[PDB]
Amino acid sequence: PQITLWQRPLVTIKIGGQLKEALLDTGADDTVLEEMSLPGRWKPKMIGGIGGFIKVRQYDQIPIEICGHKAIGTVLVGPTPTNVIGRNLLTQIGCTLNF
Amino acid sequence: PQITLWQRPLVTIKIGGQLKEALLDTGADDTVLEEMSLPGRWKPKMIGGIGGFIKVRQYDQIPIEICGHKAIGTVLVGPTPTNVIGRNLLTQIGCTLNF
Ligand SMILES: COC(=O)N[C@H](C(=O)NN(CCC[C@@]1(O)Cc2ccc(cc2)C/C=C\CNC(=O)[C@H](C(C)C)NC1=O)Cc1ccc(-c2cccnc2)cc1)C(C)(C)C
Ligand SMILES: [Cl-]
Ligand SMILES: [Cl-]
Ligand SMILES: [Cl-]
Repeated sequence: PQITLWQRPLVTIKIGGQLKEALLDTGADDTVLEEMSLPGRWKPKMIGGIGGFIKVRQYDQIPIEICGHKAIGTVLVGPTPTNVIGRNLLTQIGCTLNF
Repeated sequence: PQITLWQRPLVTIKIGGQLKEALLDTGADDTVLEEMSLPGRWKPKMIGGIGGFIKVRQYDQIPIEICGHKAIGTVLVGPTPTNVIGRNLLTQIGCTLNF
């Protein structure tokens, strides 16, 4: 698709058997989701943005579907104010910026 | 151009006759730059990121070139971790997301 930026670019994702809404975020290195369960090993991480840092759990090799596009990658889970899809997964679905 | 997302989408901007580096950030409603001088009066704004809220100075109707593309719009100035170009200006330069 071509996604306009007049509005926030929100999409449906499927992850861990759940459907969630998330923001396609070219400014984000990492994908970060609100608290949820994921299977397998994790390790703690601090990530920073406007306003400072939060602590998250880092899960690797997590399958995700974004707009019907399957990918696998690292998902961070913690007290983010909003669900963001970062570059680590945007690359995998072939997402580009164009102007 | 078409910008892939394997690296941070950093571009050169020009504002107040000076070149700076900034991040093209579809997850950002607004454009926020690190401390700098701009002309005219400013208004208060509080913006929220992953780590919480910061106070910024809002300047309106500021000329800014982004990758050589001319825009004129609202620029926020404050203690951001990096210069970010948000949707308010990404729409002026005709940016979309595509996959
Ligand atoms: C609607 O408000 C906003 O548009 N906020 C924006 C914003 O923070 N949006 N975020 C999107 C993520 C912004 C950013 O790309 C901005 C950003 C910050 C630092 C850096 C790059 C880009 C570089 C430093 C380290 C790397 N950090 C990151 O890559 C992080 C991580 C999320 C991966 N990236 C970012 O945090 C998502 C976000 C959206 C809403 C909100 C909080 C939010 C809304 C209402 N109330 C509280 C918080 C976060 C502003 C930049 C204008 C503050
Ligand atoms: Cl990854
Ligand atoms: Cl590619
Ligand atoms: Cl504007």
